[PDB]
Amino acid sequence: AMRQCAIYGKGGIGKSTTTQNLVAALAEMGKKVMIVGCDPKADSTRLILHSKAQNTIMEMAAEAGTVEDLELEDVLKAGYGGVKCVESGGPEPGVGCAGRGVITAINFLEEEGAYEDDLDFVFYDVLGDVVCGGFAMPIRENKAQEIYIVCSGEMMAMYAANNISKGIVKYANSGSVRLGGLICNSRNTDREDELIIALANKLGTQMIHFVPRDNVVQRAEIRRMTVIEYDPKAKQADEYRALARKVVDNKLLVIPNPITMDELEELLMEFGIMEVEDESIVGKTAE
Amino acid sequence: AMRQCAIYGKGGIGKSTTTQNLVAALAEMGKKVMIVGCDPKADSTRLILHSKAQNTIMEMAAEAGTVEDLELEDVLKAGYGGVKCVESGGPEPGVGCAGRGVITAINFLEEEGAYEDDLDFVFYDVLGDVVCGGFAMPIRENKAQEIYIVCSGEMMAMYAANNISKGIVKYANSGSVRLGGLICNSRNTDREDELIIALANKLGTQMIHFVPRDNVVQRAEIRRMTVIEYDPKAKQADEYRALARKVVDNKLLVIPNPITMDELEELLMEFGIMEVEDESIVG
Ligand SMILES: Nc1ncnc2c1ncn2[C@@H]1O[C@H](COP(=O)(O)OP(=O)(O)O)[C@@H](O)[C@H]1O
Ligand code: SF4
Ligand SMILES: [Mg+2]
Ligand SMILES: [Mg+2]
Repeated sequence: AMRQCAIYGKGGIGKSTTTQNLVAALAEMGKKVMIVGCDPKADSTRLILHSKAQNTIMEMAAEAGTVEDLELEDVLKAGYGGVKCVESGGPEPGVGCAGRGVITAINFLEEEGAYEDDLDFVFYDVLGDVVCGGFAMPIRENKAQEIYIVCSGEMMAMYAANNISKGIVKYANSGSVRLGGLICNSRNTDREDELIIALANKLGTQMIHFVPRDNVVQRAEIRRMTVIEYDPKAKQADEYRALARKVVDNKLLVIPNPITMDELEELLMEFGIMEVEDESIVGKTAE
Repeated sequence: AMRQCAIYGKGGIGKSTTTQNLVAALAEMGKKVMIVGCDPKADSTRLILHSKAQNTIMEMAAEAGTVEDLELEDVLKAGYGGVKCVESGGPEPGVGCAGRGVITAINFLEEEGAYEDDLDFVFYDVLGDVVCGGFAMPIRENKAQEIYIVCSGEMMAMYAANNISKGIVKYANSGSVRLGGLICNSRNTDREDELIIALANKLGTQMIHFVPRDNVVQRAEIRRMTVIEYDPKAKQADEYRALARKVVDNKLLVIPNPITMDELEELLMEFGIMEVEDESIVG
């Protein structure tokens, strides 16, 4: 029972933060994890291990020349709750695919054999920013089965999810890639709550959890580490833990179901967030 | 002497918009422009067309099964000012790639003689949200000369510019790719004005202009139209008009010179934004 989980989600939402704390519980619980920070953007492995920025496979492969010279012991960095930390690393810019990058990390890791051990989980942290080859990798490759879309009360977030869905679709008909559900993060939005719900439903999944916005977090980060770690007794902690059980316990893995644009348009409209439109279109006060 | 520029940057700043107001000025300004939407995220073409969404090639292609089919018309939509509007087409979700996607467009445009008809400008609607192999193409495949990053006083918007810069480099040595300036799209940040400048310098370029946040913007948007088209007699309308001015000229085409993280951090330190960092790490 070693579960191979990956998150997606656009960025700027909180994607990373969550997945970490979210692990932190998963640890407090009594399981074993290893985050595979596939985010160029975010610091998939930061709160845990406490250093602002870890070394990346690339950057290492970099300075040594090839995965060869990459001795595990350096890439792999022991964290909180014996938590697993390896940063895949972002493509040299202007030049390179993000697929190959990550892939590498995997063929590395499988090869330097990390997946072995005892571990309970494999958390691929990922960019839902744009669903392209590079990203579907762990998908396509089939290296991640259980996928959770970090969602939110936001039109992009919305949008991502959907692509990250067709994402899945293209392949589920192939292997075992499946979607646990979304995870509305709090964005103070009026009716987020329902909104995310509308999706999942529309889609074919649930909304595993919903994350309130509590200063504590912020306060947690600013400190460079988990919220768990900050004040396990803090409310939000139980906030997270929940989701942590929640996931363990998921038995709702599904072959998503992409929606139209249109449809997406309505919901936004309906729950009121993408304001109604008229056949105005002109003149500018000249009418 | 048709120029091949292209705008880049992070999604969610208005790029597509500011990009689009610009393109209009050029028009009010006599210039013959064409614009190639190569962003999956945004409204690249639109506001020239008053269309809910243009039909992308790669999207058009699919229908026939081939592009060899795809009829120019079907693909080149003529918007206000006579702005040749074309939209690349997304990276087919989960399976496929952007570069692969942009390309297709370009060949096809040349191949149908898009690039003739006496042109004054061509804008590439790019997305540096993550500049990888394939958001570089139009670079690497030297079809975009005149680069301008779109920035704004914020953490990843900047982060990216740098990166997006690093792109230009690589193709330094490759030659023919130079970064015009930046354009700060104000986010009401209290030292923005200042900040972006700071980058620019540390970077080694000029922040050509600083797009303000005049609600007269949206009011157009919401009408699927350019500020100009809208109220042309508008504080904003000039502001865009001032940008095309500075742009049909701007002769300082730098080779960038990228900064380090802390350098970066720092700036954000400097303005308070990413103010002081605590040394302690406990609870
Ligand atoms: N095409 C997309 N695919 C997946 N996620 C998307 C997409 N568009 C938006 N989302 C998310 O929204 C953000 C980018 O959109 P945004 O910042 O609004 O765009 P723009 O500059 O065109 O207005 C990213 O975090 C991205 O992941
Ligand atoms: S596969 Fe995707 S991320 Fe990689 S280079 Fe192509 S478009 Fe960019
Ligand atoms: Mg984040
Ligand atoms: Mg925009």
